Amino acid sequence: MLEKVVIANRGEIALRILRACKELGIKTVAVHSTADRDLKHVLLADETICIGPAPSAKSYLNIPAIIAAAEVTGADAIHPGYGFLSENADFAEQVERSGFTFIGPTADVIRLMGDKVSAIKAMKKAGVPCVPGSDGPVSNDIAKNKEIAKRIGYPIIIKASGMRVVRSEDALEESIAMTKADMVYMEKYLENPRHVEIQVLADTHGNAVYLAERDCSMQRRHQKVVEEAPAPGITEEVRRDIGSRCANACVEIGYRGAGTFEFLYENGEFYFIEMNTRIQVEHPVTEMITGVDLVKEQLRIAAGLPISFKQEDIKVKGHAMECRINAEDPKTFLPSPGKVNHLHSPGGLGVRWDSHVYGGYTVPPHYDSMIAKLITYGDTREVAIRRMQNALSETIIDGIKTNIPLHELILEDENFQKGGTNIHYLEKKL
Amino acid sequence: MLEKVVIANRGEIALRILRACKELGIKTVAVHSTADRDLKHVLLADETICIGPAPSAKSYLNIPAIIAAAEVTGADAIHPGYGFLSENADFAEQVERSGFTFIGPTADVIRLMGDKVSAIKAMKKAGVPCVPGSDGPVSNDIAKNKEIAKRIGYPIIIKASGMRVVRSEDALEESIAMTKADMVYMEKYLENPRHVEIQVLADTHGNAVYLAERDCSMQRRHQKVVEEAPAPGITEEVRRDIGSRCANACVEIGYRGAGTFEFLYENGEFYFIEMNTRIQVEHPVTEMITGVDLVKEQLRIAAGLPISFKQEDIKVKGHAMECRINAEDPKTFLPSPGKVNHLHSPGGLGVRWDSHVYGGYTVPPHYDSMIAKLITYGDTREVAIRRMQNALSETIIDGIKTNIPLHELILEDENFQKGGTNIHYLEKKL
Ligand SMILES: Nc1ncnc2c1ncn2[C@@H]1O[C@H](COP(=O)(O)OP(=O)(O)O)[C@@H](O)[C@H]1O
Ligand SMILES: Nc1ncnc2c1ncn2[C@@H]1O[C@H](COP(=O)(O)OP(=O)(O)O)[C@@H](O)[C@H]1O
Repeated sequence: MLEKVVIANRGEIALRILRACKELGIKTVAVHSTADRDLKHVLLADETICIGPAPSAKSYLNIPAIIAAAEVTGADAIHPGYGFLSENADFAEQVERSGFTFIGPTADVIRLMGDKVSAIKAMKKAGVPCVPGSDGPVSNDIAKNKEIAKRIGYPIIIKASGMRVVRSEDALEESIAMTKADMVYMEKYLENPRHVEIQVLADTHGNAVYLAERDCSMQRRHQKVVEEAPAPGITEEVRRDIGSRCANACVEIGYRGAGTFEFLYENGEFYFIEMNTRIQVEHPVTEMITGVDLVKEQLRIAAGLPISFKQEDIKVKGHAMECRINAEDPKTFLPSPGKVNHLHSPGGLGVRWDSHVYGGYTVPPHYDSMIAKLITYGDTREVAIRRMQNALSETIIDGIKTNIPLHELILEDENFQKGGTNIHYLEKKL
Repeated sequence: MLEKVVIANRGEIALRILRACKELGIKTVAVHSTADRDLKHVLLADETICIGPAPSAKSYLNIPAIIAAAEVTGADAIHPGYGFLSENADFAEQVERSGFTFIGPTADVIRLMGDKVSAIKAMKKAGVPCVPGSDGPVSNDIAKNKEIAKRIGYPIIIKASGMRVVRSEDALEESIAMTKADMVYMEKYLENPRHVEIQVLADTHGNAVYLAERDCSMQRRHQKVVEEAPAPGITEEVRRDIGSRCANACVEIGYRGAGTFEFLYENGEFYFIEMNTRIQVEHPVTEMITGVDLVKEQLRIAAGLPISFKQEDIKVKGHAMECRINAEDPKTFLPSPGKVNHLHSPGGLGVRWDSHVYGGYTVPPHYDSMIAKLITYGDTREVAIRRMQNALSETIIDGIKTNIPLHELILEDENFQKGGTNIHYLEKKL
């Protein structure tokens, strides 16, 4: 089975993966750039290998260096985390071709869902509901493109298969032509949707389960800020419908490992936009409400084992929230690298802290600005929110700026308190 | 209802109580000694009052100063935490007589269960199983005392109603006489029992529930070191039997609030030794396996509300462990006050940290040596243990000594791994 795993990532998710490995008795190899020698998980790892200089291009995106690390350590598998190479099919392909297990789906499936048009085709075949659209690429025969847009209904949106709006017909031709500058398709533009996403696991034993959903509508510049689970307004009946369509889609496409079907959710209907073929940042809210350890399931599935429970075993209990704590100015969102002189992290009942940051740690400039994920749980959404407010008020990060004040403004917002705000709400508020 | 609570305690439990209050929207008054100005919960409290100098006698045990604090702030209630005045019936009596709600049972009931002989009588009446004993005080008519010991069966143990062994008859008279030097009783001496204790809540609406049990057998000098829940070997049938006898005992005696029935557990049988009429240090392991917030229930019950669930609503899930992290030498157990230069606390899935300690905090000499409670949860006892081992390995407390190495030796012990070690096991190992 799996005895040694290369953690092909950094920061909090690398620590998250190390903790799972260690619980399973799996040896760890931390590959790291020169700037990340002092990462917590590196310092805890059984073996360490420096795979390149600070810039991502020359380290965490360095495919031959990472594979070479697995080779020299005699590792069995490589966990890509999220970001970086986790949805890079060329990397997955090279990892498997080199004799190692990729902790993720097969390369073919990454490619399939990595292309918007082919992704949508597969979902459509599987019976997962999709945004009404061209169902395939557009030409630039304009008469035909105008017919289709008319069918779909304005406003429509032109989109790269690998993003421009049209609110009227006279704008369509040039709207399309210029968007190409690579293939393009068009679909309905949904103006006030929420972001609701279903977590799944599928194994090599023909099993696939769904683990409720998360609402990730609080976003800025298409970057998630606060996530929660379950999604408000969603009943168990709706959950079982959309959920079950997602699990069967996993089977049809031969999915393997953890993944997420992301939807735009509007007036009661789900509309597919993306499958993330990897673990996601916000996975912990789902863990809190289901009792599943998603990274541990990733490792088991990669080793050949079955998912460790059945669909009927999972029952949503309570509610959970996650605030992404970033080292950035809370107003300008300019990054704020530098030394954390003191960290005081919060705790108590229903509080979870996922972070690689520690007193004396220096947040570098080279990567993203995430320093911690603060996650709370309660019997009710209301309790999870109050618990989050209190945990944030206790949290002290000294020496750099953080977006904690932004989280505090979100949590006390009367519309957020009610729940169900849409994906444009945060940008408007600001 | 309750709008303002005086937290008549310090350290971690004072922080625990503040967090519950704040979740409920209840205003807080932190009473503190001169040495505790810099306690985390003091720094978070809505109001602060210095009730005296460093020594316990002149601060946290100062009844008129604490009551005076409730008076000047117009507080509604006083939460005694554990230790200090929490089982002092004169304090409870004075608090109620002064117009404030005591968050705890009535004074009469504290007195009842504060005396070993009357406690045992009440349990016996309620049908809670007790150690075979004299059922009342001994005289020093020696012929009669010898008859009773013979009935009970040696070895027996002579005990103060407010502790000497006898293994044979010829030692009994002088064993008794000298133990008085205050009333005395005698009961069976159990040589290899475990410490297993049942958590209850009882409200002012005639309800009483049991929340499974905890095993606290890992002890040194009668001080608990590691606690877990549920207790290994205990089936749901046994749990419901002993549990239900405990809840009905609450009703018979008119119990109010949180409490614990402690038993010595041997060859399948429970034997009552003490009711703690207060919240206990180790309450969080029960929270992790039941989903109940015990301090929040204490506050609700004190305000007049019903317990917020029914017995049929509680179902034990998973397993939880707690290590009491103390500032002391791990070998000599000599206290280790002084400045914590850096704290790095652990986290991730299934890890809970209850501590008032922070980087730059100075642990004082005047009180106990507890600085944190590290609590883990898992689907199985095995997962909880491994999670605890990993969390301890991540924990860094710099500038003072701690008993973390003791916890690490306990957790890796093959007998502990199996489970069910008795109350003498740790002292022997050392
Ligand atoms: N049909 C649609 N209606 C409205 N907005 C859309 C639609 N399709 C995509 N979008 C916008 O584009 C975003 C996706 O952009 P993209 O860069 O592909 O991110 P991701 O990789 O998360 O899909 C969505 O969050 C949404 O705001
Ligand atoms: N019948 C008994 N057999 C063996 N040990 C006993 C018995 N009764 C009491 N003890 C010992 O005395 C301890 C209780 O001492 P005490 O100072 O009263 O602490 P507590 O307040 O927790 O009861 C028990 O943990 C146990 O070790």
